[PDB]
Amino acid sequence: LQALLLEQQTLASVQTLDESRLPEGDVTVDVHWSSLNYKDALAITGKGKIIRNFPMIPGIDFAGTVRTSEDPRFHAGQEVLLTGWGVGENHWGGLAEQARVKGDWLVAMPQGLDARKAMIIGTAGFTAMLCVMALEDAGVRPQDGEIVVTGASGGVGSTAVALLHKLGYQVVAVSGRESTHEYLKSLGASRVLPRDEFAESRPLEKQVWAGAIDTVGDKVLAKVLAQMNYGGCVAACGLAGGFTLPTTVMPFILRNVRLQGVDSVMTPPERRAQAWQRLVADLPESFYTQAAKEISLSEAPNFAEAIINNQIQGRTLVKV
Amino acid sequence: LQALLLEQQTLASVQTLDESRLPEGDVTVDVHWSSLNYKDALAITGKGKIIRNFPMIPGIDFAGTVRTSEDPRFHAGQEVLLTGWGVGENHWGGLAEQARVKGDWLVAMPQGLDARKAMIIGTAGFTAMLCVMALEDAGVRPQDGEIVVTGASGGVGSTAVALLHKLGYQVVAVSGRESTHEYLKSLGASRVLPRDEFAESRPLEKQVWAGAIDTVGDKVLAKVLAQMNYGGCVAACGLAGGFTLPTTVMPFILRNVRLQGVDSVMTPPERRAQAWQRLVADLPESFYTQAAKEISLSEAPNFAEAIINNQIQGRTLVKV
Repeated sequence: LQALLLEQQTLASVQTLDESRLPEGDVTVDVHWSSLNYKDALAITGKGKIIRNFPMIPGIDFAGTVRTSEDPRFHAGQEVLLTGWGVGENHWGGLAEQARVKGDWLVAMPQGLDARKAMIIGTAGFTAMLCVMALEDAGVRPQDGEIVVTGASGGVGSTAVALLHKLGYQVVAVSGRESTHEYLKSLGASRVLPRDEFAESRPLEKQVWAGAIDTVGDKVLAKVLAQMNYGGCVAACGLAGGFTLPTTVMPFILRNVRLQGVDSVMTPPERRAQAWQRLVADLPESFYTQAAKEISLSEAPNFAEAIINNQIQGRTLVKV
Repeated sequence: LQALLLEQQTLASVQTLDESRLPEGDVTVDVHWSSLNYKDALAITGKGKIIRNFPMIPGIDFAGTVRTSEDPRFHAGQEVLLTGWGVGENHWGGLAEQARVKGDWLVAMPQGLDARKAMIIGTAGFTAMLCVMALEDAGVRPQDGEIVVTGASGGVGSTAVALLHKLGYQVVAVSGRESTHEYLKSLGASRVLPRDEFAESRPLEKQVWAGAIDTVGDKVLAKVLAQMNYGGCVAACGLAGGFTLPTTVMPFILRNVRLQGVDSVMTPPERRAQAWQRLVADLPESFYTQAAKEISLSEAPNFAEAIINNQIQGRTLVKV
């Protein structure tokens, strides 16, 4: 099998690997499509620290066809996808012709999706949906008020804007780059605020948001919390602005606000399948037709460098 | 009507007040029982800053009999209770023979409770129940693991221990005073930890709690969050240790943890009635027989001074 292998000598190169070297697992998948998520781009370039164990095949997402299975519920030829579970990080992942994983980690290809579309959605889309579902579990409906999405030009934020807009919510996108203002309104944002206004905050500010999907954390998350309506919910899933959360208890104890953390890496199979079904029903068709860059494994190093310095618009997909 | 009136000249004295001076409201209640909550004790002594508007009648909780009503659903002679809504803080409250309030603020005396028992429970008990209900809304059940209660010797924490224990949970009480260790085990705590161990924390610590009810905030709340099991929920309702919350996004984004804020002051009527019904079904009988100090209005100043320096064990009730 061909695979982009990361070694610490980080040298990223395409290599031929014996089937016996694949990690332990009861399902082997013939990968047809993977991706270069931001996590994968850091991994490949040697920046960040998402990878402790080498050698490593990156790709936190993949989709393709089941080759072999000892897991009763998966059969040869069945299309499946996978995101998360440490795959591409501490377990050989998607940037390879084959991946061996636990069956509990896979998702049966939902009706209405295929391998390519599933990788277009990705971890980013999966996470966005889980955030939207969190808002719904908290009772946040379209009639309750405006929903703010932070880091709205990134994968997660962008998809959250379209999901929310499709579902009837009035969305306010928060973006740091003035160059995305127009694109975000195309997706469904009624207004766009700069990230610079979401910095220092008092413990409580004027109540403006019914709900929020935050991808940035740090001070932006702190500001949004102090701006939450009574009984509002923030779904938090990222740390692009910093991993700390310098907030107070006041939104919580005086405004009954819920901070619901949303992990995508280890989400249980039931919740996970539920989210993929929801993505099929709620993602508009215009979301799938977006231009994606398809690359071979051998181009992943150069394209990884481009994604890091920010030279790419939209999805980089890997056709394997 | 007789009333303990606070004036800023804070002079706390019992005075005779004309009915015409009562604040706007469509229900007048003949108060039979009120309380000295900690908020009321600060107010009376002139310490803290819970009161901006003078003159003021304190007492955030009261229960008694409806005198007059323009609200269709309340009739003369009907027993009712009230907690919160700013009553006793910015609206004349319970330490008086009469209180005039909005009907939306009152609770019809639930079956199985009376005025005295309702004031024994109090804001503290009402808050505890809302915390327990938050844990349940988050899917936290007895089989999921240990529940930690912080500030467990205070009103809220103490009641939460008994509610949780009655409902089948394994409870760990966290108390700062070594002098409450024995009392807390009587209530239902399987073990008792010192508050000193709940200080500095890494972003993520070993997973030990299925759920948590926090009354302290600040660093204790931060520690508890980093100790939450995957998918766990903390119900946060206090600030005894500080109003800030120096935590990170890591429990949230990597462990799917919910921080559910619990406000008692403005909780909607439906939720509120629901909580009082739950308190009747889940509070053990041994909870009501606890020794309470009954005082007249004229003793409230001296007893307020005792509650502030901590000289009183259990409830101070005001018989009006």
